[PDB]
Amino acid sequence: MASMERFLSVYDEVQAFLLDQLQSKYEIDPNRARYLRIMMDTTCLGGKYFRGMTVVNVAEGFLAVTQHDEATKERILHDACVGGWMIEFLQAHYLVEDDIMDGSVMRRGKPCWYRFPGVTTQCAINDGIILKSWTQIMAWHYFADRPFLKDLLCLFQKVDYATAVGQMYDVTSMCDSNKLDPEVAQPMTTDFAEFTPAIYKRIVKYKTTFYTYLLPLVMGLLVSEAAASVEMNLVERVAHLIGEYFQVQDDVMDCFTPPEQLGKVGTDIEDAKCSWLAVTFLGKANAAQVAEFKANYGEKDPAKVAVVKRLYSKANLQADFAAYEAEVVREVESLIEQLKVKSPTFAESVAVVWEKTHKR
Amino acid sequence: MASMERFLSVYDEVQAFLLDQLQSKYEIDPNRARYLRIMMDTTCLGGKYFRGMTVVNVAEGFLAVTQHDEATKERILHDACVGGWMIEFLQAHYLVEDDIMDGSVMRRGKPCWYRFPGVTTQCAINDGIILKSWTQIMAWHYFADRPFLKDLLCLFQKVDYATAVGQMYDVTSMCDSNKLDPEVAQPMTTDFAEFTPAIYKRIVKYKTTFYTYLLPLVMGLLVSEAAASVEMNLVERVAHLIGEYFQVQDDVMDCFTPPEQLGKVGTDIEDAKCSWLAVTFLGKANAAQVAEFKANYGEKDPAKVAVVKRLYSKANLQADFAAYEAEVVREVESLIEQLKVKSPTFAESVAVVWEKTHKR
Ligand SMILES: Fc1ccc(Cn2cnc3ccccc32)cc1
Ligand SMILES: Fc1ccc(Cn2cnc3ccccc32)cc1
Repeated sequence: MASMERFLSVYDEVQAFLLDQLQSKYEIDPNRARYLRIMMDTTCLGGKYFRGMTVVNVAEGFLAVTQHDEATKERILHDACVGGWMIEFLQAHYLVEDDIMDGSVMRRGKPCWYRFPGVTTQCAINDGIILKSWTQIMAWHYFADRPFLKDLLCLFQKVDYATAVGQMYDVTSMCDSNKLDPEVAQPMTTDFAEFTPAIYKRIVKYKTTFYTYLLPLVMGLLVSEAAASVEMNLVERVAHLIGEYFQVQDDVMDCFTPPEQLGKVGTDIEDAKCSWLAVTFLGKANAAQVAEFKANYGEKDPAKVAVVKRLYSKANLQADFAAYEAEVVREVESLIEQLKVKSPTFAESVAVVWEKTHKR
Repeated sequence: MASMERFLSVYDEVQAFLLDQLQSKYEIDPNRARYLRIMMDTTCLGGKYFRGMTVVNVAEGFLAVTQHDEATKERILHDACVGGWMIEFLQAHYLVEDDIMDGSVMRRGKPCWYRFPGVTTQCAINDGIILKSWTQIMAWHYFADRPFLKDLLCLFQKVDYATAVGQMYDVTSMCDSNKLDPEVAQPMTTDFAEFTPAIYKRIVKYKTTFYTYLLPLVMGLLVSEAAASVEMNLVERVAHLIGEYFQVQDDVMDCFTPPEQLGKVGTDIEDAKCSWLAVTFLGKANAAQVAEFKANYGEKDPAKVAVVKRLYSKANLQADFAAYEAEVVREVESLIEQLKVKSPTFAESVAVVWEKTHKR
């Protein structure tokens, strides 16, 4: 049975389970169940399922080299599909809440969930809470007697925490750290001293890489009972590296991918985000270029934004991007090789993860 | 050592632990650690600690009838303090996010967290997320090798889910259920057909009673290794009953307790909440009174609000309140008696919980 079809079948199964449990154990009525069904569909479906399919793909690789009864294969694949849905649902939680936080307008060519007429922020904040709570319900129900349950829950907790920390690093990245203060309204950085490669690396490591790459690879390992086929420090290193590369790409596209293809209007420049482009631009700018950057960055006025995009184009950031890409390719292929020492299988799953990321 | 002092000592301990772990394992800087320290203090401290102290009080009761080494007593008390902080922190999460959702202005005589100048909704939504994530960090660190860890985590998950469900019941309570629809902006009920005792009971059961009464009593039991001293159906029943009574009180005070004493300006009437007062009023109203209620409820205009408070005063809701109170006293004392069959100790802890609630 093909992995994607399996994964989608399991969505239906889990959806039905969560809603039936709301009726039998939490006194829900049919109309609020319907509202939550539509919310689940609208917030969890319509992407490529990269995260959750990685869990499946990792598990499928181990199945090919590991003796099991057919029923065990099925159990493992099912677990991998559940686990992948846990991660899809965690992402849905973060997309819902971050859209609200960031005043976002669209997502994937449709309005952000909080912007639907019958939702509003009042409901959407809670809908996002429920999204995450469903991840735990999934685990407790489907993995109740599994030997990996402890480890999976503990990992998932850490990933989720690291992610929330990353949001804090991301939305405060345009403020001077020494002036953070709940009591005082926060000014934008005027010096941009904290727009550095190391700082940017921290933002991106936490904001995305733990849930997007680390958690899908290690959850694959856990449902497979295959933690011993890897040196977990290598897995972490490669996860964080590939994920950085994924985010740099995302940053580039925010500025340069036409809205129709992007699925939304990018506003990094207006929001003064510590983006790859801004950090790299500042890494190579002369005095005049820095000064012009500072006079135009983080302003909604479209003329100011155009001045910033000109600076980017004129600074030939493409070249710095190719150089970065080249190093990352180098360092990923290296990490894969170190991973082949304990598991050619797991190494190959990483290689696929890298290909899907490096091309899109 | 006195229980409250112990409980407060443990706050300091846990605070230091969570922040030190952010520095050693999550790459936090000193200024963002400071921001999270102030957030934790401002969102978790300044209430009466009823929830978390109930865990302690339950545990202290078992210690008085149960042989242990002194070091075991201390371990149990510490666990109870941690567990009580888990519940305080869960409440802090819900207060932060519900203030944002509900457009609230003040809480405990101070501005809601999202309204602090250097916070804003962008940060506050995430701060609330972190608040809950800290509950799990507490558990995983302090209860790592505890025999109750599984059960505590599983219970805590259910409580938290039930609570999020309760928020959904509470904020949609003034909409006709058949017209819930993410696609369509939601009108206020014109008939108020769903302002019934059974519906109201559902809202309040989920919105408050699971985290405020159920979770503190059962967490006391769990840290005590004393689940067998109770018939958990009795515990649930008494929890849900006392908690309902707590919420009815809260509803009354929203309308009639002067803002300075309340700690905030009550706006249930303006927000069209399915409150005890509204349900009871409608339970006894004649045709003219219903019609006047419907012409004035759920409107911000202060004259309309005054018309609603007059209707309440003129309908002598005090009398219905005493009758309700009388029944609840009756049914609580009954449940306590059933609890004495397996544990006079646990029964007495319930009796204290009831006294603190019934008097404030
Ligand atoms: F998913 C994650 C994977 C690793 C880390 C970092 N880390 C390393 N050791 C740890 C012990 C306790 C807590 C965090 C820890 C964070 C999140
Ligand atoms: F804290 C709680 C305590 C009891 C219930 C209701 N309930 C009863 N049995 C259950 C099995 C699975 C899930 C929920 C369940 C909800 C929350």
